[PDB]
Amino acid sequence: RETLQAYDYLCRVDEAKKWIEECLGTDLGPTSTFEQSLRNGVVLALLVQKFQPDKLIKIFYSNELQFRHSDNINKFLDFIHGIGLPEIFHFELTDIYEGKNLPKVIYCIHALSYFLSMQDLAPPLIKSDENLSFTDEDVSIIVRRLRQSNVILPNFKAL
Ligand SMILES: [Br-]
Ligand SMILES: [Br-]
Ligand SMILES: [Br-]
Ligand SMILES: [Br-]
Ligand SMILES: [Br-]
Ligand SMILES: [Br-]
Ligand SMILES: [Br-]
Ligand SMILES: [Br-]
Ligand SMILES: [Br-]
Ligand SMILES: [Br-]
Ligand SMILES: [Br-]
Repeated sequence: RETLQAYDYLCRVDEAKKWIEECLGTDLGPTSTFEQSLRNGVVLALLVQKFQPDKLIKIFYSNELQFRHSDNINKFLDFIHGIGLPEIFHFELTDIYEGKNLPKVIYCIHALSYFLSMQDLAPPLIKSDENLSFTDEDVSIIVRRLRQSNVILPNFKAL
């Protein structure tokens, strides 16, 4: 049951990654380290820029994850709120910056994809191939993370 839960969530992360890769037309590295790469808010802010082409979005760049990275995050939060994405799909700064609930970010990304794709404002998220696989090590890492984690995975299935 643990392995499967680990594998499924990795598929959810993979699907959100691919969707963003499609929107931005770029490669975003391994799925196993994708959640952590969003903590600086750059990718998410770049998403705002795409959907707000007439606005000049300010993005803080730095290898070191610091408080000013919050501004990058807030751009994305102001955006999903501005376009009317239901609040139940939103996440808080602490969930991503301090990384207390990264799965909620992935969840937010899926909901946004549907909100936009249903309106033909962006491409639709693509369900993971049935034979998509990850290394046993990557799966175990997620198993370990969920054991020490006291957060409940979001309801992707009800989307
Ligand atoms: Br499995
Ligand atoms: Br799932
Ligand atoms: Br773009
Ligand atoms: Br455009
Ligand atoms: Br801005
Ligand atoms: Br609402
Ligand atoms: Br919606
Ligand atoms: Br598009
Ligand atoms: Br851990
Ligand atoms: Br977690
Ligand atoms: Br699902």
